Amino acid sequence: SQIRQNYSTEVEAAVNRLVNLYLRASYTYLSLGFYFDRDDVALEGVCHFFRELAEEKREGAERLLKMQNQRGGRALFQDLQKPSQDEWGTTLDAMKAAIVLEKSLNQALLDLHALGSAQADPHLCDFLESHFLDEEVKLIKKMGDHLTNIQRLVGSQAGLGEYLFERLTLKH
Amino acid sequence: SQIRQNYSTEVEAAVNRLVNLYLRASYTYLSLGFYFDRDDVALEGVCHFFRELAEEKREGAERLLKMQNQRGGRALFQDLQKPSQDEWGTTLDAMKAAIVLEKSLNQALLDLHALGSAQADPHLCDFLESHFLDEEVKLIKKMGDHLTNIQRLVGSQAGLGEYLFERLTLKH
Amino acid sequence: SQIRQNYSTEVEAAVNRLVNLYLRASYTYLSLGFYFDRDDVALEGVCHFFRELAEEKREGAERLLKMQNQRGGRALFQDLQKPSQDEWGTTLDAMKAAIVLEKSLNQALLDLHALGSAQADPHLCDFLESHFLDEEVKLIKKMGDHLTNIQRLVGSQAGLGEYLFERLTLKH
Amino acid sequence: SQIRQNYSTEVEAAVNRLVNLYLRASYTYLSLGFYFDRDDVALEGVCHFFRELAEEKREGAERLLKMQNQRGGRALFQDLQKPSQDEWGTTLDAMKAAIVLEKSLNQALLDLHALGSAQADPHLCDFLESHFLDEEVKLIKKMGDHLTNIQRLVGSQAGLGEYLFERLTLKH
Ligand SMILES: [Pd+2]
Ligand SMILES: [Pd+2]
Ligand SMILES: [Pd+2]
Ligand SMILES: [Pd+2]
Ligand SMILES: [Pd+2]
Ligand SMILES: [Pd+2]
Ligand SMILES: [Pd+2]
Ligand SMILES: [Pd+2]
Ligand SMILES: [Pd+2]
Ligand SMILES: [Pd+2]
Ligand SMILES: [Pd+2]
Ligand SMILES: [Pd+2]
Ligand SMILES: [Pd+2]
Ligand SMILES: [Pd+2]
Ligand SMILES: [Pd+2]
Ligand SMILES: [Pd+2]
Ligand SMILES: [Pd+2]
Ligand SMILES: [Pd+2]
Ligand SMILES: [Pd+2]
Ligand SMILES: [Pd+2]
Ligand SMILES: [Pd+2]
Ligand SMILES: [Pd+2]
Ligand SMILES: [Pd+2]
Ligand SMILES: [Pd+2]
Ligand SMILES: [Pd+2]
Ligand SMILES: [Pd+2]
Ligand SMILES: [Pd+2]
Ligand SMILES: [Pd+2]
Ligand SMILES: [Pd+2]
Ligand SMILES: [Pd+2]
Ligand SMILES: [Pd+2]
Ligand SMILES: [Pd+2]
Ligand SMILES: [Pd+2]
Ligand SMILES: [Pd+2]
Repeated sequence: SQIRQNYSTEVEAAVNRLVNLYLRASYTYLSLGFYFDRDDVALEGVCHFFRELAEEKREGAERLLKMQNQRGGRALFQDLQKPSQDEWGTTLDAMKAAIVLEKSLNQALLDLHALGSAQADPHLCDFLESHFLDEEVKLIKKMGDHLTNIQRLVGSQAGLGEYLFERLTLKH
Repeated sequence: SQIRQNYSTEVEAAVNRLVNLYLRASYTYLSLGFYFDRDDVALEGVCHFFRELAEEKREGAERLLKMQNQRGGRALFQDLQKPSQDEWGTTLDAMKAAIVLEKSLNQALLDLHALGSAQADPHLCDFLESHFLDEEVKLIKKMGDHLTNIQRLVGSQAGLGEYLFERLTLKH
Repeated sequence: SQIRQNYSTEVEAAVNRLVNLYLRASYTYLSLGFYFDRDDVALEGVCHFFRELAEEKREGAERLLKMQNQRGGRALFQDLQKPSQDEWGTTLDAMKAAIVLEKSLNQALLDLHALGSAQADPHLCDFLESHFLDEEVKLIKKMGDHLTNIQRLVGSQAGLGEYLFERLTLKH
Repeated sequence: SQIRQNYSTEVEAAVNRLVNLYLRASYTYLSLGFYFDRDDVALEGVCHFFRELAEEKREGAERLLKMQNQRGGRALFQDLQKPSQDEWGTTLDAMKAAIVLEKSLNQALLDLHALGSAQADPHLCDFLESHFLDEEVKLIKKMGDHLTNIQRLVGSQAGLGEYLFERLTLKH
């Protein structure tokens, strides 16, 4: 009703879904974090790497909402799906689930930049690049590096490898 | 399987529900915060009072989970219901919805302390008192005080009252 | 004649017009500022909010010219139209005239980014995004917020509302 | 004979036994500490983690006695049973014996809070909660976490695992 200019309804709706994907990502990381803090799991380095993660993904969603408000859009919130798992297995399984997760957020950012361009919205561009696409590429680089390291501490000594990985790379 | 001692399954389950109630409260406050930041609402003092709120309720849920982990319990997460409203009306409506909200969290804390006592769990007691019941009583006091003030800037000059309330009590 | 590379004549000309639109905006804000400093208007908070404004819009035009020089373009200056009004009415009227003004600058920035893309000029992109489109979106957000507040101090007590708005939001 | 008020003889006696259980725990940890300092055992990280332990359990017993004096009770001391073992085996065996030990102290604290409530002694409550039950829950969490880690450095490489555990988690 007042400051909205060159901010289409389809972008608005896609921004709304992206906030939902970020908060769900936040929620996943929170679950991942408390899982590795369990007394029969107990890997503190892995718990805080995920905490953290949950914060980043939560700041992602906040940065989006505020942007949405800046353009005269309207935040609409939906239910947050619970994380896809209750137990997360080993640091390896967990780090796979995170990369799957960040890859899908990256894809959603790309699907939305492709919408920005097709909607003559050069400023969204721009906001997504300067603020999201970059972090996302670095992060996925960092997780891939971790995965490569866990995978090399592979076999036949799974317990020792996780212990050392968590002691020597994750802690903190 | 290891450190769990005098931590019943019913307490575990009730702790799980309480984390869910706290995160839903967090989510509500996030919605409330971005609502008052809209360009056709624009009350910054009210937006940050809610931000804040969302943090506190999120720290509440974290303090519970960590406790749950300390006792050898197991965090179980469920879907988070979206906030009960998409638009929150005036500062008055919003501050009513918050008190309704904090009252129901307080009741859930009480229902759980009544379970702690009936489950011979003197330590939960204790954790809930030293950490939750108190904040909750102060907070509800602070909101009631606000409500009494908004209600006195009542009629016939609604716009002026909200402006002054937000300038003189809420900002910041 | 020397460093110019991938800088079309149509972009040059549009950059020239945009500098003119920015300086005219500067001039408008200068008039707005001295108006509210008149002894029969006398609202100091509103005078310096506009001063300020005039500076920003003047830095906008300078940033454009220097860019134009960097690309080997040639600054061409035209007459500056006097502001559209000699008296600016109330803070409300004035804040409407400013938003109309900043909206039209934003549109001109967009018309020029659409030209940058259609002229295979990825660097202008880029310069406009990193430096102009963003400030413009924040600013229009800030003015819209003001307008919403003035409009809520609406009726029947116009004098009191402006006084309080200027005391409690604009000052300084 | 003077300040004693609402402090039953059965509580007095149970407090006396609890001091004895704490000092015996202190004594156990002292033995555990000097065992791992033996030249054919030689694990310094494990020796100081137990020293420490012995101090905490000794401060536990002191905090109880002083409380007992505050209420007008009378400290009665009994013989201290020697620790249940002369050699403590591996860090794993030792960390099992400690958890068994702290669990039984926790149970005794609970048996005594159940006595406090059944003796209309709201202040003991209270003293046990604010000062003992909590430390005990954290500590058992910390030991369980250790055990889970030792158990994962399990097989077939017992020597390496203890060395690394002691180097990377216990030291110091
Ligand atoms: Pd609007
Ligand atoms: Pd943790
Ligand atoms: Pd950490
Ligand atoms: Pd952690
Ligand atoms: Pd941490
Ligand atoms: Pd933006
Ligand atoms: Pd882009
Ligand atoms: Pd671009
Ligand atoms: Pd860290
Ligand atoms: Pd367990
Ligand atoms: Pd805000
Ligand atoms: Pd604030
Ligand atoms: Pd705010
Ligand atoms: Pd704020
Ligand atoms: Pd606890
Ligand atoms: Pd209690
Ligand atoms: Pd109590
Ligand atoms: Pd604040
Ligand atoms: Pd040249
Ligand atoms: Pd002035
Ligand atoms: Pd000023
Ligand atoms: Pd001024
Ligand atoms: Pd000034
Ligand atoms: Pd440039
Ligand atoms: Pd661009
Ligand atoms: Pd200023
Ligand atoms: Pd006495
Ligand atoms: Pd030693
Ligand atoms: Pd040590
Ligand atoms: Pd030592
Ligand atoms: Pd030492
Ligand atoms: Pd006492
Ligand atoms: Pd108690
Ligand atoms: Pd130490």
